[PDB]
Amino acid sequence: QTSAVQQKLAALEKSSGGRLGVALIDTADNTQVLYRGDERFPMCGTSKVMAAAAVLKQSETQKQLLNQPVEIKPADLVNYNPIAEKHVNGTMTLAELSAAALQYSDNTAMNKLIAQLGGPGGVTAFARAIGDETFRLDRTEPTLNTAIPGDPRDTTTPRAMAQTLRQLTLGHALGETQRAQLVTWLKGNTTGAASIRAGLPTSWTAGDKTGSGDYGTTNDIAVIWPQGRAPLVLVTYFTQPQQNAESRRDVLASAARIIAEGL
Repeated sequence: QTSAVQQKLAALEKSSGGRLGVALIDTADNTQVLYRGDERFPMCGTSKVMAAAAVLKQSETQKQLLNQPVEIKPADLVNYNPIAEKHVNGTMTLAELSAAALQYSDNTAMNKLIAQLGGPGGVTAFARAIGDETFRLDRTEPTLNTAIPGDPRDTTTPRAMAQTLRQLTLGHALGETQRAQLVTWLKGNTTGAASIRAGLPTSWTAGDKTGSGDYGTTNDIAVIWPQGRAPLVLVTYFTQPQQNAESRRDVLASAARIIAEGL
């Protein structure tokens, strides 16, 4: 019950010293490749996809929701807010907040998405509404990135996130216009060239959302359009034993390369 690809991922994990979780869904045949697919991992920034998607869902019954002005106050600034800091004492729309959270990993923007949903539980509720019984958001930014081993808060499994990402970006979890907007945002991500995409052939295209947290937690979730093939959905989660561990985007790139070579 261990494939050549799973063995390679195990070897990669062993050399890395951490814990690796992978889930691939190949839409050419719906087959899946999992490595620690049912183990929980801290989502970190990858959770921003669920929050933005939940707001997109709300916009389906409110054509003007995404244009609503949201006030940004000095007190709203958290640890990393490259976009929101420019708008302090001004306003940003939910579309701007979604774009900032997804493409720049802006934490103040993520907090506004969470607040629009009524708190972290509002994000979890949306996940449940779309068939994801695993995902859980328990805290806001930046504490949702503590990534403590064994802590179930703000975690999901690779299998669950891959299934959900497929439903959101390729399936019908969102309306057609909303699905297109989410894909456009992911494709425009600025922080993913060293992660999953680094392990793919240059000719391929993709959209992704990275995650970075304590315990050297290094994550990436992507929707990929390989050259001449139906799209793939790939989740790569990685976490380490020490709180101050360094990021390892190279491990995610390696996992993606193994997955690509195994197709």
